Amino acid sequence: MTDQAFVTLTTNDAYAKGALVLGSSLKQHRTSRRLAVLTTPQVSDTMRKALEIVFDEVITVDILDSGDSAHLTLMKRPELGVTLTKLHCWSLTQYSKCVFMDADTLVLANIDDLFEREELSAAPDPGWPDCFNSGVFVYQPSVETYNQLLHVASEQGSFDGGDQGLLNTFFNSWATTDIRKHLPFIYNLSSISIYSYLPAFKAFGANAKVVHFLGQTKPWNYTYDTKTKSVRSEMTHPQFLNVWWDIFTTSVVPLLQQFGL
Amino acid sequence: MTDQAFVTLTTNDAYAKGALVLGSSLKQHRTSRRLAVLTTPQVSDTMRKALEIVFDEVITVDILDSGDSAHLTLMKRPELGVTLTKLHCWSLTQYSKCVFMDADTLVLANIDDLFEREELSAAPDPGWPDCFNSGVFVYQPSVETYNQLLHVASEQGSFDGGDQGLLNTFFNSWATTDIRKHLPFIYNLSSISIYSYLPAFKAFGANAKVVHFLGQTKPWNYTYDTKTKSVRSEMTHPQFLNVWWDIFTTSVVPLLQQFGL
Repeated sequence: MTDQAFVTLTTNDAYAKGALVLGSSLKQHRTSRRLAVLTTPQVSDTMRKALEIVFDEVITVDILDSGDSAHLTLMKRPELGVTLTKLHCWSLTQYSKCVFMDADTLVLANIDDLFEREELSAAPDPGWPDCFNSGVFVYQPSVETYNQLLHVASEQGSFDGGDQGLLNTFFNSWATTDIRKHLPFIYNLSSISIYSYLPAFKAFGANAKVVHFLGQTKPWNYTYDTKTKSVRSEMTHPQFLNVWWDIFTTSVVPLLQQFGL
Repeated sequence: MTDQAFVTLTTNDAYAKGALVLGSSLKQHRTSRRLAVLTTPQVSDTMRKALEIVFDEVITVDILDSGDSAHLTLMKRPELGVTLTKLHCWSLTQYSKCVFMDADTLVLANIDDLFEREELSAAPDPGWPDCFNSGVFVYQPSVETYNQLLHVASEQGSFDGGDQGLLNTFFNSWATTDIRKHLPFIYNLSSISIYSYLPAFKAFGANAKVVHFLGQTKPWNYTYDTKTKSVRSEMTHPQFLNVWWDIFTTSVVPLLQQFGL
């Protein structure tokens, strides 16, 4: 399906690493859909060039420019920069349906069956289960919806200062309507939950399809030993970090190196 | 409705305090249903007598006795004692539909509308959102269901060592079926979530109808100043603890005192 795609975002080089790993993981699990990534001018040329190889489409978004539709809203609420940039995922009208995934997520299995879902489908957020986690969600690109979201960001802002607060406010019937719009937790497994409720992780964690690396320390912030093939504890959670690093080590770094020549 | 009731449980005197506060809170918010409480022989006579005043019905359960239906299962899995005692809520066939509530919960508003729900309806558990939290749930008493649950406890036990693991295993279609069986999080608000996702609590916490005191330190473990009417920090969470203590101070203690004469 050329009209459907997975979409991610990177506003700097650190998250670009995440996006490259994410995109590679989707290729690894043979998705039949297109891969697109939103990028900002702050992403270095070498990183953008790597993204052009992994992703089918690289879209540049610069909300800092007066010409951008979200710029005016940005001036009003500057703390929503990342959010407003992410909302541009709805401007990708070349696609009929997409699955947005933050650059700090990792695909562990084919999840093309997510395209059978309707907007707005997302997994429950741990912490406050009646809000969905915005790390992974099925949506339909639309200039109308995009403009509607910008209007809410402008008028109300976000209750949590992030894109998750804004998205939950706009798509507020999620908790009480249509069980099909509740994506199983394994489609966006919070790396945090592998502690808050370990018994449940032990019981159902083996079915994880997507891992969402939350917390201050992102995957790229860890130290990885290529010999033992494991991150340094310097947790029941290393298993996922090691997958991320194996892909980074095996496919992403070799790729970034071919640019030196 | 004399055929419907709220049901709780207390296996000792500490939780009996919780049950008395819970029952009082339900009376405070004028429930039209009956109030029932499961008790064990370990609850002192004075506490049982207090329970007989607050609750419409006090049922004694002693799984330690060979005559109890759950005894055999208890010998097999002794760590499930509390769970097996709680399962006896399904033996209350004098009721057609009930809302079970753990003794460490607190009602903040009338929640009689829960009786419009079907078994098994429960709110999402923070931590692992695809499991429901067993602190509050709508069920239908039935010897058949009770026996079926005992069979699962005997054969598989509980993945989390508690009643929540067992209930989720038996009522396993909850996460993927019928959005109406997902009780809003405000019907069983985890006291923990008032930190894990404070922004969400600030945004929707004001609508809390039931608070579930989780964590090692229960409400009765805190020190309460009757003058300032607030617990001692010795948190955005005190508001709920103070309600609990106000009811305990105002209605429960005065009640327990009338037994000295």
